[PDB]
Amino acid sequence: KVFGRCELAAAMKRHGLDNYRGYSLGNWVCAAKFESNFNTQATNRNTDGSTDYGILQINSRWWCNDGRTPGSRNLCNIPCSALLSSDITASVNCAKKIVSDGNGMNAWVAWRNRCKGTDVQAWIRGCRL
Repeated sequence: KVFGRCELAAAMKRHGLDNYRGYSLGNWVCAAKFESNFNTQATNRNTDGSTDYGILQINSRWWCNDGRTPGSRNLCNIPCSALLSSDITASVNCAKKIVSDGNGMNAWVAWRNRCKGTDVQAWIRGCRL
């Protein structure tokens, strides 16, 4: 499923997305924009034969079980398949874990690269919020 921008911001706020750990909604929407471009089914495989799933592209090495990842842990305690649904719950609950694992939002390479130190409030633009 592909979320329109405001519907996703919407969904995130609802899951207590904004200012969570001092990260404003804007940061989250931006992260998802450049991680998966709002597609819940997005997947990227990594050389180390690990995989990134969902809207926030969580890694199978440490966060979810996709089986196939050699030296893997399942810190969120869920099948990587869970992260590919239409409801955001699973991705947001996991993200919450990852965000406070000692690197803030730096965990997301795309956020880091494309959202960090930018006017993120733009991502919440014309949003009935």
